Amino acid sequence: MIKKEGPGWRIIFDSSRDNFSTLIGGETWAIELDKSEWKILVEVVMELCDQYKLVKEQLMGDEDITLELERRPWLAILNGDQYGWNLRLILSASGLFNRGAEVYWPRHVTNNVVNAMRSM
Amino acid sequence: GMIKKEGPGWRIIFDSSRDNFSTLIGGETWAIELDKSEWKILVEVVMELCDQYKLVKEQLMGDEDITLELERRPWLAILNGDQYGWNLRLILSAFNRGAEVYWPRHVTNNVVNAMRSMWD
Ligand SMILES: [Cl-]
Repeated sequence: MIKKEGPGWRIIFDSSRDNFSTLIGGETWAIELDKSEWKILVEVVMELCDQYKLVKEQLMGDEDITLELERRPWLAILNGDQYGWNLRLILSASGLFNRGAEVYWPRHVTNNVVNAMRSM
Repeated sequence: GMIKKEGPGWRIIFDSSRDNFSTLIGGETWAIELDKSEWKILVEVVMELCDQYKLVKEQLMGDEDITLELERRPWLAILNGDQYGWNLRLILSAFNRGAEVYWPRHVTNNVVNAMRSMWD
């Protein structure tokens, strides 16, 4: 199909699926997403990561930062320091099939995930 | 209202105000919401695997392991263990959103105990 992956993460797109055509995964979880959800997720994550990369330049030592960005149906929560960041994602439920979910990628793995998203 | 049970590495939550996705199951890095039909089957599948493992477990010597897989749509569950414990991989098929989740050794026993006692 169309697959990008590495230690602790994966992104898979399957065009034969008329609805849940994208899969995102971490080390112990994976969830399917519809085209709308996927589009908004990439937008949110790219913005939050861009915000983090710019602001991390003023962090002294092991000073931490927490950033959140919400764009329905997603709430993205970033926690990091000048050396890395983790990301918790809360997907609010919608309609009959779009169950809610909460997922998380740890420090360092996040950079690999956003690079994959960015290329897609 | 809400009934929640939680411990290191897991949680289960029932929210009586939700019309559809009224149950949440969680691991350390993930959570997914479930509808009542999915919850009922999940518990029956896990209880069936857990009981079978408990029997097999008394013939397991040293490092001897067992793998038990059970599919009862929409769930496919895979139990891997030895005489000291077991982990559990769950695949939830999509046409509700698909997902895959995992609980490690020792955590599984607590999850099972919570499943068995949700209403006491
Ligand atoms: Cl609902």
